[PDB]
Amino acid sequence: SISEKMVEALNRQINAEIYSAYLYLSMASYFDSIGLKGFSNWMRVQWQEELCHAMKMFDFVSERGGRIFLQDIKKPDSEWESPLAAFEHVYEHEVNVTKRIHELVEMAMQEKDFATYNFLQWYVAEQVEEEASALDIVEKLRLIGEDKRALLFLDKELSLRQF
Amino acid sequence: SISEKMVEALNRQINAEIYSAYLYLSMASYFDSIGLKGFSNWMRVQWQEELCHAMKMFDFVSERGGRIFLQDIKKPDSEWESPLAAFEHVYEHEVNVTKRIHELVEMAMQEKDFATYNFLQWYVAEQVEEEASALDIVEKLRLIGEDKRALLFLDKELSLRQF
Amino acid sequence: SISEKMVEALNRQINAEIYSAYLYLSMASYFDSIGLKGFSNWMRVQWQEELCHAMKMFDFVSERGGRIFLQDIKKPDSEWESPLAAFEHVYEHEVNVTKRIHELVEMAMQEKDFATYNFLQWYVAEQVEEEASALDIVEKLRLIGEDKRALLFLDKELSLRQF
Amino acid sequence: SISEKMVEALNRQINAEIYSAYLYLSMASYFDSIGLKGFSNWMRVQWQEELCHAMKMFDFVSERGGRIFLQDIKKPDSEWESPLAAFEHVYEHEVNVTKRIHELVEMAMQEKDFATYNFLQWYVAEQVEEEASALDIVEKLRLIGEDKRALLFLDKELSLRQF
Amino acid sequence: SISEKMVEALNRQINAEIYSAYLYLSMASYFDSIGLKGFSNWMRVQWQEELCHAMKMFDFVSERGGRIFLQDIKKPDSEWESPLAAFEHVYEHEVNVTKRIHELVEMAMQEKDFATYNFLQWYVAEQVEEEASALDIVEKLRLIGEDKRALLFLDKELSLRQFT
Amino acid sequence: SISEKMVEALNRQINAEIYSAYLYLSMASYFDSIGLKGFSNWMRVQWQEELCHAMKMFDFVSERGGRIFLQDIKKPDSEWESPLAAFEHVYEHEVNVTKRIHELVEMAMQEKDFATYNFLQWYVAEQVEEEASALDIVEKLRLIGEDKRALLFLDKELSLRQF
Ligand SMILES: [Mg+2]
Repeated sequence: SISEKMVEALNRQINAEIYSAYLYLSMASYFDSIGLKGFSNWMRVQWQEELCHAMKMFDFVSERGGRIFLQDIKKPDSEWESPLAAFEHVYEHEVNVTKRIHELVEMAMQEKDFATYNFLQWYVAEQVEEEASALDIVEKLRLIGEDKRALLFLDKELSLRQF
Repeated sequence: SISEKMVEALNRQINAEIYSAYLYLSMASYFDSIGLKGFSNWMRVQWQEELCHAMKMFDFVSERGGRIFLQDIKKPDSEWESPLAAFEHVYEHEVNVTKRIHELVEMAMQEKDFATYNFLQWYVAEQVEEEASALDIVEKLRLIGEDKRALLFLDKELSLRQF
Repeated sequence: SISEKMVEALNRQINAEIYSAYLYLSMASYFDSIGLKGFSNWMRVQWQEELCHAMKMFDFVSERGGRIFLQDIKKPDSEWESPLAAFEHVYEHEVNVTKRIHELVEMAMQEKDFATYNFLQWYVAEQVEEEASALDIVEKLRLIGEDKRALLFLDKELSLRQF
Repeated sequence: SISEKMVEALNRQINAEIYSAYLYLSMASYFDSIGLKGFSNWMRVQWQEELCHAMKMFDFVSERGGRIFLQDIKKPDSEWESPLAAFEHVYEHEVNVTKRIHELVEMAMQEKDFATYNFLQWYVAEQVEEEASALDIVEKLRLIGEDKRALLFLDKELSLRQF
Repeated sequence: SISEKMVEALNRQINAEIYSAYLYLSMASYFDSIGLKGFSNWMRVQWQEELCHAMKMFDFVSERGGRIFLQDIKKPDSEWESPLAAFEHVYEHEVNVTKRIHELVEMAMQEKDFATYNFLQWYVAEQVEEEASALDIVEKLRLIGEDKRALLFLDKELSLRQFT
Repeated sequence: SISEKMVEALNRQINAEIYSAYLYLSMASYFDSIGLKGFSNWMRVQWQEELCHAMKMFDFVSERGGRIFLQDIKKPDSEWESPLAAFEHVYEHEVNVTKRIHELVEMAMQEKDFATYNFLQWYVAEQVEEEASALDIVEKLRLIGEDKRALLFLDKELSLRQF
């Protein structure tokens, strides 16, 4: 019953959400390279959490009787200017994923692929948090600015991120 | 004491109530194909419920004495143009069943078969809900229309109905 | 993945399974007429049980993307020579169903439709138990023969079946 | 509000229920003598039930204003050929008492004493079970016939009746 | 389905049942003003109960596909001579109300509206208990006479009624 | 003690509280006649509550010895434009009755009838919640407006109210 088109559309978003994780992981290697262990953890946990959103979506596609192919994965950025510049790339990148989702939500309703539509809600519900929690840090990394005292303070705060 | 005409007239309503149930069963399959689980549930429970009407009357005919001969069952309509359409066909059908019963009611008067009269008062009452519950669900769909979000909101509501 | 060949073959099983139920309901009447209240009970439980064997399949097919259409149900044989002749029709009918199932399972391997193979193993098991639950009682009714009392004893046993 | 024609016709039905009670009580005596405890149990129970049916009407008459007088009660039969014949008298009398009620149902329709008509539907819906239980047993005693071992099985199954 | 003539005829009985409530509420106020709390309570319970009968019927109309329209309610009697005259009024009011329903029970049969006939059979029973309750009290207020210590006994006996 | 003027002014509030209840009931009929079962609930609950605001005061006047004369009640509005207009009429109406309480409260200060001034403080706190709960709704139906989906979402929410 699921459409040929939809399975294709979804297959790009599985293979995109895997790219998200591979990116954040690179950011962990960057935050590992400038001594920030909490930021490393936050990303290390982000890398895991994104992986599971693709796997939730992988499973769904297999449940509805669609076949999942996996295409190659691009080289993520290995370098940034500073912590603030990394989180500006995060915020921007999740906002692009936010719209990439809203498109599937539209495709699902145009086809009346209801089962899919309800399933995607979880990602419409999720992204609000990923956007807002990115921005919360982006605003703060500006407000803190060049002071290292407060940067290491926020470093420890993000070390306690789990799941 | 129970007349031969009654036993014939009833065996037809037992038979009719089973089709009334089978008809609801197919709508379930319909609503599954167009992805509406709660609309299907409603049907599932309705199929079950009408099947108990048939048994109620099955046992009455046996207790009263009459012998129950079962006729073959016709193939129900399997497709409808929209959910709205579907339920309009349901209302009409139960209004039709309301007629057949009100008839049997007068046939119990005009034979002076009081036992049967009183038995059938349940179905006189019962049908007041079947009409009303099905019309409420029609009205709603007309009021909703092609806003498919408002369709799902009601799909969930009908997902709750329980036996 | 489910091939159309299976979705057809299964819909036939469903429709045959529902006829199974409708047949015992007819026997429950028969056993109602001649006044064997446990024998009728036994049937009313098998009507119900066989009924749910059909909804198990219904949910599977629907859960797997196939489209379920409900065909016409044939009138059942409604009179038998005796309790023994009744129960010999049950045995031979269930021997026809047992065999009808093993033809599906073979198909399910040919289609390498493993999902359906495993789903059908429950129907294999449950036919061993209906074949032998029938033969326990066919044999007993012969052994009992025309002894009125034994019959009434066996009746009282059969009235304790609940599901 | 109640009429004197209606009050009068009721007191005979009360009377008539109490005789039904005495009659049955007299059967319990008979079934005692020929050495059947289970038919004595069945009778002693029906004795208590018929007796309660009258009181239900007694309280209704006293609730309606009317004054209840009690008349002398006839000697009930004391002897019967067989347990078979001793149930065929019960069928015939509970057939006559149903009839007796249906009259009282008609009386109320003419006088537009909807209060009484509406009260009597208990008895219309009750008397079904009274004719059926009676017939169900009547039919079984023909099937058994001269098998005393089966008579004592049926005897036992009628020993479990309560309240 | 449901006739126009019924939908108008039932909206009367709603109002009529709502008036039966307002009456019985104003009979409490009276008993209140002469110090009887048991008699007051009985009416306070009844006030709800007939209001309960009203909302039962309001629902049946709305269910059957009819529009309900609520008229203005008449000012009820405020005073009586005694307890006995109060409860002779209650017995006489319910008997008129009971006939008012037999009218609907017949009018239903006429329009072959078996769904209504059925629904109304509950009131036909119910009103049997209204008339018997009131007449049970009326006969008790006669036999008592002016025995104001019998009066206060019977007062307490009616303060054990409860609505549920 | 209680004054003649204070007892006159409370019969007015007892009789105005009832008209409020009768008004809310007639709004439950309006919301029923356009299919909104959650809104009808909300009005029925209100109908009941306001009636208990009356009886609370009905029992205070009787407790202080003063009499209760019950006048006739005006026919309330039957029809409205929309759900928004139906709740704009409610909000204006409860703000009339509030000001009306605020005049009585004064009447209690003026005359040094503190046992009443006290009693009424309960209405002074209540009307805040009567006005606020109405105003929170009035604002929502403007924001919603013609989106039938969100009309039905708000409808469902109201269906849960209970006292
Ligand atoms: Mg993401």
